[PDB]
Amino acid sequence: NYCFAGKTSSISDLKEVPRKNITLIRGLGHGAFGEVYEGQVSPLQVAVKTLPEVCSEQDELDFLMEALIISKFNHQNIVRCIGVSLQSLPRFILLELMAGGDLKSFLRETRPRPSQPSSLAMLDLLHVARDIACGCQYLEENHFIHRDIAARNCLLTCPGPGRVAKIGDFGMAAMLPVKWMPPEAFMEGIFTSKTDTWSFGVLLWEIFSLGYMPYPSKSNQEVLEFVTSGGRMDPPKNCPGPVYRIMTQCWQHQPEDRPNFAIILERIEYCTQDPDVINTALPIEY
Ligand SMILES: COc1cc(N2CCC(N3CCN(C)CC3)CC2)ccc1Nc1ncc(Cl)c(Nc2ccccc2S(=O)(=O)C(C)C)n1
Repeated sequence: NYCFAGKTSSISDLKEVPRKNITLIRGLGHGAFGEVYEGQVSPLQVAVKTLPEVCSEQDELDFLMEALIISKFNHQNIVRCIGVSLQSLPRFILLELMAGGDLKSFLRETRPRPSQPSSLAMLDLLHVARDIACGCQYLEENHFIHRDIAARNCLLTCPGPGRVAKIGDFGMAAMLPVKWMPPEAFMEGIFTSKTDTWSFGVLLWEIFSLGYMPYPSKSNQEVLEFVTSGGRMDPPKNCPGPVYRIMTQCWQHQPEDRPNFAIILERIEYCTQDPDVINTALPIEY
């Protein structure tokens, strides 16, 4: 059913892994349609999205569709799909296991504290953002629009240095993520790649505040009105001007005025080269 990079594909095109080759190990949390587990294949370590046996037809198709989409990507900042197990119940989608967990947790559990005073530096944050901008770039030059670029949808391979960040859910592509959306998206329902640009800008704020909820204190409707009136979040605490400057460029009201990801990428690179930026200390939370 699904078309990408030119090629058209279908369920026949997914790697069916024999169920007997799949061991579940522990649960990791819950995604859209159910608990995700840590698991194995034969020795291969994976995450296992599962579909609850008692679910709707549309549930069946959303689940299959997530597999097709994520299976056609080939980029190192987009989580890999090992295969599926769709011919035994409950259904499985096997994905690259990201030991560092999701980005919003990582940021929160790694905030520098008086004991972990050097858990992270500004340069770790810029690499996480480089990683994701690189993924979003790959999507843009393939005309794919993600629609939900947010910290909760990103993942890290490992906790320590050497960690690579990747876009790890494609569920979108009052439940609406208003706080990540540009005016023309929540008003006119128009999406283009300039809307992932806006979202990325908000992700950048999440990254540099260390996992805070955007527009702290505002409900969905207040954000919608704030944002359409020209309102914009302040710099996260300690955020360097040049990094904030990328945020406010991503949030330009006119889609045509926002940068594309090649340009965002250049500017994260320049930030990364600037001693004034990366010699900046993160807030040690007490
Ligand atoms: C060891 O591997 C993981 C650990 C965690 N966590 C979650 C937070 C938890 N802390 C414990 C302490 N608490 C105080 C706070 C919570 C630490 C470990 C989260 C994710 C992973 N790995 C992983 N890889 C690929 C996918 Cl594909 C996926 N997907 C996945 C895993 C879990 C839930 C949802 C999805 S998802 O695919 O639907 C998407 C939303 C990322 N998760």
